[PDB]
Amino acid sequence: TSIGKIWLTVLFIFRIMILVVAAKEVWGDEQADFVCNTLQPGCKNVCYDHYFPISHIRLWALQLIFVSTPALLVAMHVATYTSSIFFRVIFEAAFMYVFYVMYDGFSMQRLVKCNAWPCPNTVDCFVSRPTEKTVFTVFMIAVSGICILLNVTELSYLLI
Amino acid sequence: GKIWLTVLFIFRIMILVVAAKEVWGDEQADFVCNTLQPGCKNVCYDHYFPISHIRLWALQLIFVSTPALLVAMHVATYTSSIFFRVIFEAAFMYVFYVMYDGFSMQRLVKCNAWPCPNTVDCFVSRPTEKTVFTVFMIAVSGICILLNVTELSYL
Amino acid sequence: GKIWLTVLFIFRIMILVVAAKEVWGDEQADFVCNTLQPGCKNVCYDHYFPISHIRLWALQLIFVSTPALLVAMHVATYTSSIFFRVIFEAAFMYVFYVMYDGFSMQRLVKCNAWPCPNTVDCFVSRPTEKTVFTVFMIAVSGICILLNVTELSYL
Amino acid sequence: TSIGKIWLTVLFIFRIMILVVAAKEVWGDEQADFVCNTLQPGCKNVCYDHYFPISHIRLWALQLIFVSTPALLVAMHVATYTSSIFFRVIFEAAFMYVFYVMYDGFSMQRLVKCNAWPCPNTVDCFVSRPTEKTVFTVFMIAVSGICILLNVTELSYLLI
Amino acid sequence: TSIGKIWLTVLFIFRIMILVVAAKEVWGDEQADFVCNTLQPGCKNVCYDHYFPISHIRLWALQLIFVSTPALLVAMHVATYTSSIFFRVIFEAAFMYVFYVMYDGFSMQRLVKCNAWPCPNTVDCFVSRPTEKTVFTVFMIAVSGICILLNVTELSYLLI
Amino acid sequence: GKIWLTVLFIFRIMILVVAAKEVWGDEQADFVCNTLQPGCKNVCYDHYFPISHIRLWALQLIFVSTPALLVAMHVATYTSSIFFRVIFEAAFMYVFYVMYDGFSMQRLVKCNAWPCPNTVDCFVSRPTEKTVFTVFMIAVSGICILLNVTELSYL
Amino acid sequence: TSIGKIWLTVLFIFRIMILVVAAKEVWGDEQADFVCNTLQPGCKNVCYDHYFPISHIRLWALQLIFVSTPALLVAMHVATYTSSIFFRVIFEAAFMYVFYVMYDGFSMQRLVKCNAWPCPNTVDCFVSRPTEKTVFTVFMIAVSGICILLNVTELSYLLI
Amino acid sequence: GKIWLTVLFIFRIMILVVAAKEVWGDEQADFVCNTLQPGCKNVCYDHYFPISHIRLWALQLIFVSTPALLVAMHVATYTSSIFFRVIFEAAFMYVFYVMYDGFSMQRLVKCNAWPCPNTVDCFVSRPTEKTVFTVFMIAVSGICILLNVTELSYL
Amino acid sequence: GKIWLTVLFIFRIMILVVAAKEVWGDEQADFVCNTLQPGCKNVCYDHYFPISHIRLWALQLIFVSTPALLVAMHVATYTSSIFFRVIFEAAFMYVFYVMYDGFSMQRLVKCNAWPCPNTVDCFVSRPTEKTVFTVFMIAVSGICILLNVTELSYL
Amino acid sequence: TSIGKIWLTVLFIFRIMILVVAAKEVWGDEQADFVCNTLQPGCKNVCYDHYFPISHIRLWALQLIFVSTPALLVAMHVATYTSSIFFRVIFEAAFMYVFYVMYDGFSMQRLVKCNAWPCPNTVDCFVSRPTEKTVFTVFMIAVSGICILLNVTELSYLLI
Amino acid sequence: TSIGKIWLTVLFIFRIMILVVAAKEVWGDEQADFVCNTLQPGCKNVCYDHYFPISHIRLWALQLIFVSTPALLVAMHVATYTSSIFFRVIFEAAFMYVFYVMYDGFSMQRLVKCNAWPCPNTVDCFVSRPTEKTVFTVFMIAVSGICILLNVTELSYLLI
Amino acid sequence: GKIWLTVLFIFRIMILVVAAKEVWGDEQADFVCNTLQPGCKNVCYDHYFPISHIRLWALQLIFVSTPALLVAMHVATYTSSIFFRVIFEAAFMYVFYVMYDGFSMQRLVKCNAWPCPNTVDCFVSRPTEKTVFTVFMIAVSGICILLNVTELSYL
Repeated sequence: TSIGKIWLTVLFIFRIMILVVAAKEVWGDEQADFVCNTLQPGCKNVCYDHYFPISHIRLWALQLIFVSTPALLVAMHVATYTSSIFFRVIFEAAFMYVFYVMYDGFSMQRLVKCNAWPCPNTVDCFVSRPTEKTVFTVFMIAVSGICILLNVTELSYLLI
Repeated sequence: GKIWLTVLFIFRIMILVVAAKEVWGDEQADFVCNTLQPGCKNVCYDHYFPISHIRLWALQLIFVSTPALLVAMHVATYTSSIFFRVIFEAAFMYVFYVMYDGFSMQRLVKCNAWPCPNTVDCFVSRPTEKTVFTVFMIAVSGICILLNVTELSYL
Repeated sequence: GKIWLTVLFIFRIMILVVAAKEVWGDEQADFVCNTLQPGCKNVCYDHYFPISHIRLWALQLIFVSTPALLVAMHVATYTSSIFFRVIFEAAFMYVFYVMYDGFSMQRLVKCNAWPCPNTVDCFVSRPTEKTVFTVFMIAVSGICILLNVTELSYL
Repeated sequence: TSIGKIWLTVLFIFRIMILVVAAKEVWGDEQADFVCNTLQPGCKNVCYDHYFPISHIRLWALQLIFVSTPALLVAMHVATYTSSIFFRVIFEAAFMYVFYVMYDGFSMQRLVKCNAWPCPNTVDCFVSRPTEKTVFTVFMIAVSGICILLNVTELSYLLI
Repeated sequence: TSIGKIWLTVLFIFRIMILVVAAKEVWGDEQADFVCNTLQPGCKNVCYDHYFPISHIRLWALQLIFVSTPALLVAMHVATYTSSIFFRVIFEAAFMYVFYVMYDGFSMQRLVKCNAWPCPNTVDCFVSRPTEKTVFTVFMIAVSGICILLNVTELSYLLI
Repeated sequence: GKIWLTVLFIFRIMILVVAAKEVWGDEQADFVCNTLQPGCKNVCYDHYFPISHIRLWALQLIFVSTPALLVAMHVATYTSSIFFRVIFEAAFMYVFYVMYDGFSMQRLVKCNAWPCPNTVDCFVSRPTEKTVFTVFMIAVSGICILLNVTELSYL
Repeated sequence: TSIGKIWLTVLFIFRIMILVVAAKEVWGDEQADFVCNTLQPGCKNVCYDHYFPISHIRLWALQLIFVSTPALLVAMHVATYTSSIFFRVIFEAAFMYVFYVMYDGFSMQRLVKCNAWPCPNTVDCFVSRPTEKTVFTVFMIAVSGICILLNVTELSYLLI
Repeated sequence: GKIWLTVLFIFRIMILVVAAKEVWGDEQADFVCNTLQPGCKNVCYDHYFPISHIRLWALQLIFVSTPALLVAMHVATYTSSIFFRVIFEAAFMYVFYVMYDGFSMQRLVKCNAWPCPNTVDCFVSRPTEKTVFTVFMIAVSGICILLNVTELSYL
Repeated sequence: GKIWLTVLFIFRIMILVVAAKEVWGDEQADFVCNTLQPGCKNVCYDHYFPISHIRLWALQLIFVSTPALLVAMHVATYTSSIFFRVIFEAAFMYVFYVMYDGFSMQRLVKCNAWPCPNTVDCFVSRPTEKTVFTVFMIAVSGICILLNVTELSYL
Repeated sequence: TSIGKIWLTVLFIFRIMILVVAAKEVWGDEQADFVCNTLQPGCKNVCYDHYFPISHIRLWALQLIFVSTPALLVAMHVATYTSSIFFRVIFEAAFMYVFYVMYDGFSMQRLVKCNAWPCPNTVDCFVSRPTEKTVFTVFMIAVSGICILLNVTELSYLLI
Repeated sequence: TSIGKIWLTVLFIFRIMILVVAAKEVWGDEQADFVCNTLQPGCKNVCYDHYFPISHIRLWALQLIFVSTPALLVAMHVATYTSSIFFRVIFEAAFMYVFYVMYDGFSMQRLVKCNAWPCPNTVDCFVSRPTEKTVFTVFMIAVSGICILLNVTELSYLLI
Repeated sequence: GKIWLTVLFIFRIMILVVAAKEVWGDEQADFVCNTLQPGCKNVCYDHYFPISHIRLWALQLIFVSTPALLVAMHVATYTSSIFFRVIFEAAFMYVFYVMYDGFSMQRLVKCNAWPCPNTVDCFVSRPTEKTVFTVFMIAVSGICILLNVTELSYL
């Protein structure tokens, strides 16, 4: 109802700044910060790929990428608007579906045990600092849920 | 009033920058756990430093720069935006004092986390600075509260 | 038509940035050769990763942003600039598929290079992502081809 | 006498650029460049905190921060001027007092011997490259002394 | 013939972007990525200085530096033009002469054997990733050859 | 005259940038002292490299870009600003030649500092480049002197 | 039948010399020669104690000790003879019972996987050279079986 | 009686030899203290293993083979030599049980000695054997006591 | 005949002693497997050196000094003791040649055992000697066979 | 009084066996078992030479050597007897004097702090297992004191 | 001339004791004491086998072995004498021939440079303490030369 | 006279045994060269310790127990055997003093051998003892000379 387009940009910018702080001074290169109790070359890297196929940061990076493309299409069409919202919804929903099916959040595995091939046996791989992630997520998740609801609202109003 | 808020805002930003980049840095790497047991250190971190000071304060400025944007958007709630700007800035203090029990920085913590074979001496690096920079980043918050309380109450 | 080209162009740029900076990174350092023989790893790199994906795609965008500049210069050849913009973007795909035999990222390669005393297990790091980001950076190319084929043929 | 406000900005910018070169390609992360002849976890970090409580760079960072706040207050008052100078003096004096009482400059301890608790005994901790600091300081000190005198001058003239 | 001044700037920008990607995500700090089969302090550094006196990146950096100075002189003379080209040619030719006499390209030694003084004997020093250099070069060379020919062309036309 | 000064000024800036960032770098870390005695290397640095070339030249450009700012300030002394601009640029040469005894870069120095148990071989890294870049950064200074001498004398 | 007392001493001496070669130039300090794929202090020692409570060598040492005591008692009684045999049998039988119930021979675990407390997880501990043990055993076992049968024979004859 | 004493004497000697040479060995080296603090291990030894079992038993056989030599010397006190031979052999048991609190061998001890930064896990090696060999070397002592008590009392 | 048997017997003993103590030694420790994978080396031992030469020959002299003791016992079968003394000494040769495929000592073996990540170069130490000492310890056996064949056949 | 010559040989043999067990399975190569909290080549060796100039074992070795020479002289004179005792006393007294002035026993420094030249500073050197030495000593000392008194007794009786 | 059989046994025993001291407290396990400036598994072992095929100690061990067999044969023949000398000569001559052709003595390579296959290149392998070998040899050589001459003398006298 | 020779002979033997086995030991391993250059230490040994004291004295007793055997052989030259027994025992002193410049043991030597990059501090271990044991093993020699001089001269 016209207020929506405000809170969308507010939460958009907010989620962006959070995504920056996350990627920069938290996640970080996590891996390196991924301590595998072992001595078997590739055990750590493979356990990481196994339990962190697509890191949270780059999922969210892609989330904002794809879910800022239709809103850019409209800007070109001017100088389909409802369609760009529909997209802006299902994408932001998709990146959430893949998230929950992958990491089974919102928690953040404190400790993982990997039995990958290089690894001689089941070894204790430690995640690094994961309260300060389980969280950021939360925010990056909640913000997405709201950003859904507002877009669904506008979409529904425009079908009236 | 409105002047000193923006002054201390920019001031706290600059302080926060210097803190994050030079003082704190990647505190972890700069964290020395007397042991040899993979993950004792990292866990003893997430225990004694769940959310680092820098990433609390980043969030502080974020959430406490959000209401001030809503007013600039309505101009195609001000008093409400202040109310928010207060309770957030208060909350980010509450979580701070309940968590770290400041304003002092623990020079040394002893961790008996599960990975750790036993109680081990984990050293923090450069706690004196870190304290100073909290002291500033806290005092500034207290003041920013007060000025918003007088502005809000006056109106 | 012209719109979706620029959209997917900027899109592929952003994808390429995230890839180069966060995903790939300095892949090498993040490359773990089960051995202890100086240069076994590096050689086994230049064998199985002659030109990294990032520095192919950097060149892709370069060469496939060159014809589009000639037209802006003539304005003190357009159809020819498209023709180029196609065959380059096709070439950078040909070299890709002939080289790495994608679209999948080899999880593990076994190198018997000269420095290596024998066949040794060299592990690649994080191939799943890397695959995903290729899949996007390839699909985008296929589309960018098609749209230029319809635009070129139409004219 | 109107020439003062020029040389203030000149020396201000000069000290800034010097502060950059200092922090970036000299001091650096000093610590790391702080070689403690030992093998006792935390001996180096504690000796460092003991003998470098607030590093020179961040003292000076704070110096320019606080001593560019009143000069910003006036810019807001326009769109008290003498008061902003008084502040601009006593602060720049304060950051000098704390400096001399802390590091007893202008020299720069080439070598320090630390008997902190973690350290088993008195150990030789080495500072890293300290001619190329003892100096920069000098400059960052002298510039401050001048920047005092010019502000005291203006302040005194304005009391006439 | 007026088209020249276009393709010069095109190839100039192109070579620049290539020089960036080269220096940043390829060459890199090569050295570090220079594996000397040894254990003798300074053997690697000296073999490097011996076989890579002036790295390719900084040769090319200097190439663009010197070969963008006359074209800047003219911009000052306006607010000698043929002379600035003559320079722009012989310099770009010089940086090629030094290149071929130094590295005997366009190839890129995959492996070098160094018998420098620190080194106890002839040791196998490995260059790091050199298909992905032998190349970039190629480009940075070919572009230079073309950028010569176009400038020689303009120069010759202006002598008519 | 005034033209070639600014040309060579910007030129020397670019040279200085490349030197500081790529050639010199953190020279220290790139400094290999044949020993095992904590602080032998660092001291042998501050002995044979008191003020690195990069941080002399940074200061050179600073002090020799200061007088040229005073004139832009007076415009709400020019000849005096030149005189300064000469004697500084001369001084930064004097300290250079008296200190390092250039223009050559010492390939290898032998340090018998106190931490060092004895005379030890400390290797410098990549002295040939470093020499070249001094040669340019020195020649440029000599020229910048001459042009200011002719401009100053002419007036 | 009088020939027995010969072959007893023959096989006794034979088993002794074999026990020497075993303990000296085979078993050895086995442990040290017990490679636990790990890095967790005490994992190897505990896995060893778990899977080699009483090493083979010292079982056999004790075997010959106890099973040369009655045959010494008789030598004192002279300067009960059947009783000393009965003992000499049941002991040599006992040291075999404990052997088979402990190591489930005659094989010799080439590789053992230990999940002891110090060990972070199930880790691959390697036994060292175990064809050249599985064997010696065999001999030290077979010899015992024969040394039983001969003593049982004499014992039975003397009950007639 | 006199027979079984010499039998069990020679027996306990052989047992003691095997213990000292193969089982115990240089126990220390075979002692694994979860730490990295020079002397934590050694001190935690002298605390939990003041006098090793082998060097108690060596002394046991020494002192309990001394009276039996005096009688062979008088023959150029026998009952007195037995009395001694009893009280010594009893004493070497008393010190054993009061010290180690056997007959079991402590599989694992946790030491908080001064050198140690904290309580650390020190592992003993091969305690099961060591127990067995004590069990024999103790039982033998108990018997050697009894037989001397019956011989002494009988007389 | 009987003389030269005892001569060559004592001779082969001395040779065997020097071999076991100085030449072979603890061959293992003196065994250098180009790898870093716990147990690759040990397994590659038990594969390529199931029963070391020293502990075959120890057994050779044992079993081939057993029949010669039975005759000294019967004297409170001689021809039978020779027959045994032959077939044993023949057997210990058969197992040798079928196992190691001598008389040469493999300078270098390449092991792809399970622990090993791949085929790795395991070096043997000092194979030339070891060969020589086999050559003697084998030739001696061949002769000791022949003399017993002539003595046995003659009778 | 004739009983003396018995208890001398008894205590002589006793002290010998104790000296064996000491040197073999206790002292050992002590050094190696001498843990100097440092990383400075020669600090440990020099601190050892400083605080253990002549190890206890070799003092006692020499003690028995010299104090079994006169008792051997008499055996040659037969195939001066009082003189050989006088020697046998003053020597055994000498080796005790040097002992007490050197190690200030009977205790055994658990921990020593060495500031020798190689050592950068006062460092904590740890002695290895010293209850099980402080002791043996005791015995090797007491036995000497008795062996004195018995020889002094005989000597005095023979002066009557 | 009857004096020969004395000096033979004298020099025999002398050479034996020298051979003991050599093998025990000099040569030693030399290898270990064989420092190859490298880091390439097997380079040291192969260079050793290359330049020390049969170590000096075991050549000499074999020398005394073979050259004490005929002198034992005669002892059996009694309870051919000239033949046993002839052997005793040619053998002791043989072990000298193999020695000089192998090690080209009497010197003792202080330093050897090995280019074996495992070794990446020509590497500096250091022999350990070789004055104190070049020597012992000398003695073990000279003694052999004399022990030849005396046996040749006796042999010649017995051919008269 | 003849008595005290054999006394001091056996005495010097026992001293030599204790020296070789416990004091000196494998001196090398117990030799600490402040460096990291393969073979600097070993060479600096053979320079400052060509023939170790133990292996000089072993030879001393050998050569100075050889003449005393010739006399026992002639008994199926005595004065000549003494003369030899003197000049040898004198020679083994001459080589000692000319070589090591005793009687003191060099606590510390500084080696600039070829392998060594420079002059490096090589520490000797336990020189005080070693001195003492030389002092005895030398004094004994001086006496053994004197007694043979009086015996030889008297005759």
